Amino acid sequence: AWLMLADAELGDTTAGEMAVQRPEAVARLGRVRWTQQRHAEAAVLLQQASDAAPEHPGIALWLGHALEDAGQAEAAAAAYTRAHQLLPEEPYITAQLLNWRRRLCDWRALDVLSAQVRAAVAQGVGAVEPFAFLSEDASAAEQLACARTRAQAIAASVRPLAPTRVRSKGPLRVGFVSNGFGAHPTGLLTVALFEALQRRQPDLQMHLFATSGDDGSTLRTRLAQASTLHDVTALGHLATAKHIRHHGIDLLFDLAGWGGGGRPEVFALRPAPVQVNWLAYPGTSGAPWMDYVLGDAFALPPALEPFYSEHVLRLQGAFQPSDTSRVVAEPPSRTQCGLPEQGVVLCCFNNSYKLNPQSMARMLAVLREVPDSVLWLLSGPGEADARLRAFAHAQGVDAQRLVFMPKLPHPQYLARYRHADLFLDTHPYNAHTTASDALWTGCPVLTTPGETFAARVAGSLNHHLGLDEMNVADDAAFVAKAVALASDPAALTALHARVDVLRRASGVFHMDGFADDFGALLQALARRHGWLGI
Ligand SMILES: O=c1ccn([C@@H]2O[C@H](COP(=O)(O)OP(=O)(O)O)[C@@H](O)[C@H]2O)c(=O)[nH]1
Repeated sequence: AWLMLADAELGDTTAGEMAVQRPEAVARLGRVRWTQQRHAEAAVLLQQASDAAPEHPGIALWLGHALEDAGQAEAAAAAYTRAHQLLPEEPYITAQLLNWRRRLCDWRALDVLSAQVRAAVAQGVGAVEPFAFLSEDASAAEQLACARTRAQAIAASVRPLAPTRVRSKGPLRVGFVSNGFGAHPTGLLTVALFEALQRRQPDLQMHLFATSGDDGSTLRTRLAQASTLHDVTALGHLATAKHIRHHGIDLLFDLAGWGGGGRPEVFALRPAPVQVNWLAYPGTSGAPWMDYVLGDAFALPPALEPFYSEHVLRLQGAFQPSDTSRVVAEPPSRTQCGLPEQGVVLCCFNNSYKLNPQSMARMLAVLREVPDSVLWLLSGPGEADARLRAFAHAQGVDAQRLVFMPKLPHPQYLARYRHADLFLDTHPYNAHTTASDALWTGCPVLTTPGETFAARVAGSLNHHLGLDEMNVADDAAFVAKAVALASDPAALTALHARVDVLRRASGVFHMDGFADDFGALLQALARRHGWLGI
């Protein structure tokens, strides 16, 4: 009865709860709490309402969100797998179920869910998440469709600020928006670049628009003093847009992209004359408000340009910068790392959702064919590790040859690579920041460059480093090269010594050179839009 009132408030938080004071009510109150970040409670409420209606998908989905946001991953799963049974044709639910299964390495009916979602993307319905879709075996064409759809909806609900232009007066003001400034891939990849730019391109005024508070990391601090860092974490999308506009940013970069907060509306409001997509979301934004994408000759080749909605820009070398100031400490012994003191250590520290059936089979094939080797993986959420040991076994490999490392603070995690002999990349979503973490350490990465940007990032690093032999043609060749390198320790040792040379000889880790190319690109870009210099 009085219920319909409560709902509308979502679009007054406490005025709503006031209404819910009166079931599909236990559920609504539960949803109120979930809005109030009080996840623990919201899960208790929805858990109740779900027992009172174990066949009401509206409630099962809502309970799932709460359980997830309350850190109860495994249980949250069953919640979505249930909201799926009770409403098999709703793609929105299928999309979410699929994404959570991947993260847990639950591959039951994987191909069928994947098909439904890709199909949903093609019908333009289902509102599937672009970042989540990167884990699917979809082509660059499918990805573009997925992105546009999300972009066009956002574009519809927003009225752009008053139009402006690049100054033509200079200094040029370049802005960067991210939720990752410090102890997150984004900050980790750009610190050395910003420090280099501050020192080598004083003419270029760097502005960082952080949508996350200070986390106490050295990275956040370094970024803060290597640019003008604005903490706009508390502003809404409009205020944030007006704030960037208030600073007269000429070239604005989206370092959040789809997924990871991102604040998509902030960019839709077009607060800056020129907006660039770079280094955050490894795909096309497919958005009307995004002018350019910054890739490179390898990861974003001509044959791929058609799928990018924005105009393609390329840097001379690889598109990805890196923190070249990181000292790689010594890890604990192999034993203290749960690793056999003898034998070849093959590793893949990628996020669990990048660990699909195909990639896992690939890695296991190497173990099965090379005795005494082990697979060092990054421990996943829920019971992912358990499912993986199981799969390994079902694949003919002693499940005990898989060693799982817990997520560690960057410095400590970085040091673990010294025990690695070869990094095995995943497909179709490569290791990106993880790929360069390994290379920086001196650990070679083996990859199978695909046909989508996200499936060619590790390849771009290898290419630009000079290690083209590590960019093989397919799974068969992938297993071959691994087994070859694994079987002959003289070769492995030779490959490590070779990476160490190319590392120092190649531009890939020369941030001073990157700062110049990048700066040169920013000025040319500005001049193309009216800037005259000074
Ligand atoms: O034990 C670990 C494992 C990973 N990472 C970092 O976690 C982030 C991984 O993010 P993600 O997998 O999302 O990024 P990508 O590989 O796609 O660039 C990277 O900064 C890794 O350096 C870490 O600090 N400790």
